[PDB]
Amino acid sequence: YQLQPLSLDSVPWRRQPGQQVLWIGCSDSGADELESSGLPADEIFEYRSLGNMMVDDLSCKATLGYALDSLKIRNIVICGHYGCHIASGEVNAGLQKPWSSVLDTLRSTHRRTLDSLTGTERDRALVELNVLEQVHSLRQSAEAAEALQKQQLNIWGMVYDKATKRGYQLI
Amino acid sequence: YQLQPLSLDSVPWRRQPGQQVLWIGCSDSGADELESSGLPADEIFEYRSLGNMMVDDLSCKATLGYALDSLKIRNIVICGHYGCHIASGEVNAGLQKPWSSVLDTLRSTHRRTLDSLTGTERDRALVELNVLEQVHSLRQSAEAAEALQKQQLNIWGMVYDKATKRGYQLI
Ligand SMILES: [Zn+2]
Ligand SMILES: [Zn+2]
Repeated sequence: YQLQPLSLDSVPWRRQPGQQVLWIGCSDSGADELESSGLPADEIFEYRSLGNMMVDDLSCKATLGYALDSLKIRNIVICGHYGCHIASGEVNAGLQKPWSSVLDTLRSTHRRTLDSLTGTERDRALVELNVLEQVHSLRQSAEAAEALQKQQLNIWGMVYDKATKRGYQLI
Repeated sequence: YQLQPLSLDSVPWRRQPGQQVLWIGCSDSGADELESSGLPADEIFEYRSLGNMMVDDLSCKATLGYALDSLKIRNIVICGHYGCHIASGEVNAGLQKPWSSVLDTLRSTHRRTLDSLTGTERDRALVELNVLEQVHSLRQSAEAAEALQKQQLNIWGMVYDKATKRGYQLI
């Protein structure tokens, strides 16, 4: 994967005005992430959750179902963010399963990548890896797979950097 | 309840700066709700969901649990918003249970109030009633009840009006 700086005026989830985009972000983003979306506020249908994850739960399934079935959304963005306290470090006791299992699996699957980095750079890699795995996982969902095979859905990953005040697409 | 306009001189969930507040808002708010919060971005721990509801699922439990245990959060705000498509009289076929059940129960429980109101007034009322019921229900969650009994948690209700760029507290 590579990180491509977004140009606000040419984001792949806004090829035309006036549509809604399902924006999946993290509860501790704590800054101006939507100012890097390339979308006006009225085009954003926002689901903001622990770790910008979609897990096997009623909320994640109903939100996706409402977006595709009621709003006819054709674009989903999973936005992670540098400095995340949830997709960080090696443990957090107050984070329940399956969120904690997703991060355990990231850390074990990508151990050699993570072990090659230190401290803040490692946490930045874990943010990026979480976005990539959430995008891949969401495409394998039955509801997304059907819409993808009909060419009625795209799922995009990006990471927001509150220090550079920019978003970066995962390509 | 009554509605009281918010003042930055007396923000019930920001009696001091530098703490995190769990802000529960709706996925279709579609505007500048957080600019009416009385909070800087870095004090907002945001959970944005269908209808600004907490239903009894893993996502509720885990988000509330992480907020109270890991972040030591002492204030929760449930923010509704006028013009909501979910907390409205429009029953959309693609909204799943239990969200659709919560709204069904609201309509039948409050039908005396609601049967007398015309459309746009009935919808504003349903937004307010949904906030009030979500605040009362979240106080009965086991982790919130434990913190309330220690005087270590307050749950507040607000409604945001994007037309006037103002919040109203439910008192
Ligand atoms: Zn985060
Ligand atoms: Zn809404």
